[PDB]
Amino acid sequence: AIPAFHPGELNVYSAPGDVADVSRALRLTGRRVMLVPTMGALHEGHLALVRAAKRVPGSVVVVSIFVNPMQFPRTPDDDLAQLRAEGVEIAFTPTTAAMYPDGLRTTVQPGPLAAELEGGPRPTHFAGVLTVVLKLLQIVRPDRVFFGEKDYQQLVLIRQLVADFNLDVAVVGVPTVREADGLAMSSRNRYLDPAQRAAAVALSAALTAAAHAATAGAQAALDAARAVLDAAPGVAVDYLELRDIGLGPMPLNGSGRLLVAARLGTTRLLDNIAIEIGT
Amino acid sequence: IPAFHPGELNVYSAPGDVADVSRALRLTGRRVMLVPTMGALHEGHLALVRAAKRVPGSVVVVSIFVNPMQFGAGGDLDAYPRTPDDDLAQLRAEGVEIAFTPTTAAMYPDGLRTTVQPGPLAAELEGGPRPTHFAGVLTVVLKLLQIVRPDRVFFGEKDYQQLVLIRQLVADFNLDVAVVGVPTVREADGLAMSSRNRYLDPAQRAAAVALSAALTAAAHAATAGAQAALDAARAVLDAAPGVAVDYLELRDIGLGPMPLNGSGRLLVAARLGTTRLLDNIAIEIGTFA
Ligand SMILES: COc1ccc2c(CC(=O)O)coc2c1
Ligand SMILES: COc1ccc2c(CC(=O)O)coc2c1
Repeated sequence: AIPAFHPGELNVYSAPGDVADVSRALRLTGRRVMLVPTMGALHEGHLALVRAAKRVPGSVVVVSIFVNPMQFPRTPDDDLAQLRAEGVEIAFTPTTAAMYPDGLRTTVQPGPLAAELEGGPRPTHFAGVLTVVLKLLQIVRPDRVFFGEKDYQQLVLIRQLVADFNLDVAVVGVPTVREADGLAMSSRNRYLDPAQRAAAVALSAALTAAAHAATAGAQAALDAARAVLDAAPGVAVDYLELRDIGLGPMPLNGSGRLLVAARLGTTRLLDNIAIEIGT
Repeated sequence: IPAFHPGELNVYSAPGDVADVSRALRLTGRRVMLVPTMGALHEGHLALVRAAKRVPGSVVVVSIFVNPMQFGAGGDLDAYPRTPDDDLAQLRAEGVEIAFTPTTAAMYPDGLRTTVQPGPLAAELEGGPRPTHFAGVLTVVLKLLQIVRPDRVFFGEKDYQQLVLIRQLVADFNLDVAVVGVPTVREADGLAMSSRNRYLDPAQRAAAVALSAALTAAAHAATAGAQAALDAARAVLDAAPGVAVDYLELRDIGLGPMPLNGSGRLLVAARLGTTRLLDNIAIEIGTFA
């Protein structure tokens, strides 16, 4: 006997079998299930994942909120009021024991991309993320799953998961939401003192400088970015990397993605941007 | 969807094709049964198929795919028996409606990239000296489950450690599938069926009944307790011609980090010349026996 679903309001479920039943049962009524997986502490970035999911005709929106200890802020009532306010019908808020009842056992092993870039400082981060995402996919069985482009390496790895395991979901990447000066929305931004928040602008400045310098080629794009980062105090750059769209080596011409990460005090920030060489 | 002819054997080599047909069928009410195999089909595989057929309103998908990922390098893979001619003839004769026979290229377009990493059970027993073996198995079973999306999937108990790890896969990744273990079909003398029985010469074939004999002996000796079960099994194996034991182990039914209570599984693995043979049996320690 299917758990109660109240159409047009915010239905919260902690039990994975519950949301699974509501989901299956809604699919059959003709709704398309959309999954927005989050760690909670929601900001405008998350509301844009939600918004893109609501505009699918016939959509019902599932937002998961789960702090995944496997890969690594806890505003629980706030988060729900924020989803209520977006017209979201399902929140899935499992516990750690419910997600891992047999503890840590079978896990996803990422390919070699997971040892690069963000995988430098956090070599197990992505195995934990893929493990949890695969689980949510199997619990919710969404037609579409939504991820920010902010975490670009993470999005590419997800697409690799989906491809490699023959998963039957569409992965939608949603452009980064940004503050008025260009800073990419992040849970972390709140830690920045004013000096830091000031210097932080350099990351988005540098990328967009590069995207525009790139009619003059790859080297000019990279040199422009480096100069802008070099103009910022207290910004310790961990990498600045132009890659192909899939994150393999950057081709000679054609589409690319430029990524950067840097520490400002104890806070690590990421940003990335589309790049077209000689275009 | 591509052509589907009911009541006939339909063969698909594209994952998209069987996936499309699977889903159309499931949408019409039928329940999808998956029997994953490596071909060289014998009577134990037919018990799987039969158990699948007795699930009502089912359609049976049998996959045949020699998965290169579960093979340790040098020669085992090339040495694997392949008889797609017999295999397909048996499936027709059983009334199986769908065979899925993928290419390596279709299953691994990017080579090894994302994979399944088994829990700690995968390094024990068969996985000890074959440390990548079960990662290979779990990865293709997950992919098959995702292509086919069946309601139930069927495995033999002969490869007991495999079935347990698969149950682990299914629970740990929250897969929407019921796993059915099917009891081991045996030759008239007790020899467990295996694609690899064909590698035993007449003398080796005769000696081989030692495995199932040791085990059914232990299973009866077990009212006298665990040392008695284990020494009965050992004594039978010791008296057999050219049976070299690699392990004989008594474990909990989940094989895992529990001690044995009164219900266990006794597992044996032994070499007969170059052929490696597995068998195992349910054990109840006495009072439960
Ligand atoms: C859409 O713009 C964004 C920006 C960030 C995020 C995040 C995580 C973060 O806080 O780092 C999830 O979705 C986002 C979407
Ligand atoms: C049901 O009995 C069996 C026995 C063995 C097997 C096998 C493996 C093998 O051929 O070695 C696959 O399915 C079986 C089913």
